[PDB]
Amino acid sequence: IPEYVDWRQKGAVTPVKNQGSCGSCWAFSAVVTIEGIIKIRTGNLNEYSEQELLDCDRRSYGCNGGYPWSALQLVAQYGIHYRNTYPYEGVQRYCRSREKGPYAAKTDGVRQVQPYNEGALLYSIANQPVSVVLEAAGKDFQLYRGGIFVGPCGNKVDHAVAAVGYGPNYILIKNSWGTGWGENGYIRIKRGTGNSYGVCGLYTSSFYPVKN
Repeated sequence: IPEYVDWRQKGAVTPVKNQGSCGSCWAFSAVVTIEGIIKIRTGNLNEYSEQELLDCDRRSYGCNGGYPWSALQLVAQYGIHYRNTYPYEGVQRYCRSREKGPYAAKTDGVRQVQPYNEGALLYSIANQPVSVVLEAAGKDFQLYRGGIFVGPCGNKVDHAVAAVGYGPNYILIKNSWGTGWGENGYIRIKRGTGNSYGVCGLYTSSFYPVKN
């Protein structure tokens, strides 16, 4: 794999969104890995409804938390709608997935990269934008302005974001806290420290969709 990966360059990443006051990070995170994998296969960059996953993921907890994997599992068993077809409302309603017609897209499965392994994660990212989790409940992470983030950080992962690339000293991550946070909505956390958990527990639970 190259020394530099940035799925944006390849036009596989949609603008940075703001989840507002919802614990729907897991949703935003999953939706990103979907918009990218679809771009890689189709060649068309589309935005998909995170609201759909927010309302319909029964294994998650709507705006009170959730899991990117179960959300991706829901897109491999049914599919997902366009974002404009199921606009984000920063709140959890009832699943309105049958009031919008067929799914704009669908995947064929979900896989979990080997946890606690920087290489394995890096390998996956090199192939497609990957969903990952980290510890965000920290003044340091919270107030991040730019540059390679090193912490201080804990491995008490409580936030789901999307890894859309990497460099020799970091991993490019797309957050869902609006473009006002970090580097225009993005953050580059440092890699290659020897810590299994990875800075902020970034190597704890990584998933990605499988599309043919």
